[PDB]
Amino acid sequence: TTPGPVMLDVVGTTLSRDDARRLAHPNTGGVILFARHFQNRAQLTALTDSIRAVREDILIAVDHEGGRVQRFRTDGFTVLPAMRRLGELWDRDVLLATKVATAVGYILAAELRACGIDMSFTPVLDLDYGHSKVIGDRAFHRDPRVVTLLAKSLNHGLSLAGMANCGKHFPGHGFAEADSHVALPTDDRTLDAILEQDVAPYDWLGLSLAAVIPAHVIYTQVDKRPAGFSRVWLQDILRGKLGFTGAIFSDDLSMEAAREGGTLTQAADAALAAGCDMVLVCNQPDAAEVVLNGLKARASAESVRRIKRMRARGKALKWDKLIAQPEYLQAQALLSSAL
Ligand SMILES: *[C@H]1[C@H](O)[C@H](CO)[C@@H](O)[C@H](O)[C@H]1NC(=O)C(F)(F)F
Repeated sequence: TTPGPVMLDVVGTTLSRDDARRLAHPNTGGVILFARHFQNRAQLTALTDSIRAVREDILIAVDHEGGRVQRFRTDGFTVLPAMRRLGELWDRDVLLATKVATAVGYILAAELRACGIDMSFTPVLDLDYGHSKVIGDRAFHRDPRVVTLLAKSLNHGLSLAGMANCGKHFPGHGFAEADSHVALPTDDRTLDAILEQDVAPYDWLGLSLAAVIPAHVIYTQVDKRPAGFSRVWLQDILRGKLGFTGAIFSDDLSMEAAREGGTLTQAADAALAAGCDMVLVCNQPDAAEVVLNGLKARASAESVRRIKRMRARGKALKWDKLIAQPEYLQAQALLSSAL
């Protein structure tokens, strides 16, 4: 069986019969985990094992950015700094910042893989204009060059553990004022202005960028549709001008900014038609199940290639081996001293 276009979540800390039904649906391709799915490492590993036992080709992801966005913070998961902290270190010591960024990525990826997780939805590539509270300290730096090189260093650390990455929120959530969870933000700058700064990290990263999540933001001078529903942003700019061939995941369609003029299913259809390879439906699995069964048919072969390439690569150390690894311990000691 092959991955479908829908990433959803499960109801609890252990899999239910309803979960298993959804996980077996052809249009399911991923599971995203949140804090409520975590009690301890043993429980989490059993949960991810049981998910893959139902759907071997499934992709399991989580929001592990660090700082204010890190679902698992206890039972041995290292509480990671906010990415803004690495930009502040950069302003004191550029090279040391790149070294610490890689150490963060390696800790981040290695701990998640020890619990059977494929990937984290990181790094944030939004620029730290100071305008966006929802991003806030989740952004690395104000300078797109600095964001690029810090994010690349982080992604290198993730790769060291075989983990991919996913930049967000394309083409940039840093300039708009509002929070797309609860409102519909807007960005009234020109296309060229947006491309010169906010999009430059996506272009400069090249092959070091594995995937993208678009923002639920309306860039009124470029397209009236939010970026995640915009063929202009996802195909004309990201796939065309930038030549990007990695996976595109929609930001959560349950968010207020994603409610356009109809149902969740129609929003999913629109995101996929616009250029998303996967759509996320979070915090309402029964509503996700309606999307699974109502999704309009579409060409998916090119999408499936990209989705499978987001699976973690190679073997992963289990916790009992990782806790003793010199490289893991070196990275832990660097984080404690440099910050
Ligand atoms: C939308 C979704 O919540 C996904 C998956 O949970 C996040 O990775 C993503 O960061 C998020 N969007 C935002 O936080 C923001 F900034 F766009 F509002």
